[PDB]
Amino acid sequence: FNLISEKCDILSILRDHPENRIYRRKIEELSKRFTAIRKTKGDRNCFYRALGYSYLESLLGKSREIFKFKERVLQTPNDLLAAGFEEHKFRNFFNAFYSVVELVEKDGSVSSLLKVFNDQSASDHIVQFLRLLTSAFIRNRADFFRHFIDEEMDIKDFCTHEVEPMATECDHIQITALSQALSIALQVEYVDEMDTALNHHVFPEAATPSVYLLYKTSHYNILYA
Ligand SMILES: *CC(=O)NCc1ccc(Cl)s1
Repeated sequence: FNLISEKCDILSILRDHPENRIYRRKIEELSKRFTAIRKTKGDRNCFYRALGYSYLESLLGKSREIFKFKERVLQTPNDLLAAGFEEHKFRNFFNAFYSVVELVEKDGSVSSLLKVFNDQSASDHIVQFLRLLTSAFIRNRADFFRHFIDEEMDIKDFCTHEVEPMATECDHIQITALSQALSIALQVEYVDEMDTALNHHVFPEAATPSVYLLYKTSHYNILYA
């Protein structure tokens, strides 16, 4: 369990910020709304790894939602081709993502899914797939991202440098794009060391979340309500 941990009680993360007034206050408040947490390795891939695991976990045993998700995943090679990715270069990553979706369907256990996400090779193939899909989705909708995010940004250069490469960290744009690309509704909780309210953002704005993540000291950890 070196990439995604076993489930722990929410208050177990007090030991990560010992004798810290503001972190202690915010973690106590968080414990009033959430029961449990999984920690992820801080290797620069933890947003993609956390969202991929938490969303597939939320599908286990749900036969309609699995069918619909599989239907969407089968179309994603068209998104990649439209953005100029070549099939022989994305094949290995697509195949690994499709395989873990079939595992959710066929096997249906938390244990089996957690083993795939802690297998360095399978887990990193999954993350690289999610990164290419994020890049395709932004590139195919460049005017949308320029209109609503930043009219001055260079979309192609941003995708080449800050989305595609392993270990590149995320901002709002990558989170919005991957949420939209896979139709995942997610809520991010923010815990920083400023004397401010514990607060959250939902992607997209009006939705009921499938997935809750905690963003703290640059990691995304997985929360359970
Ligand atoms: C999400 C993720 O992998 N974060 C990487 C980190 C950078 C600084 C940290 Cl401390 S963790």
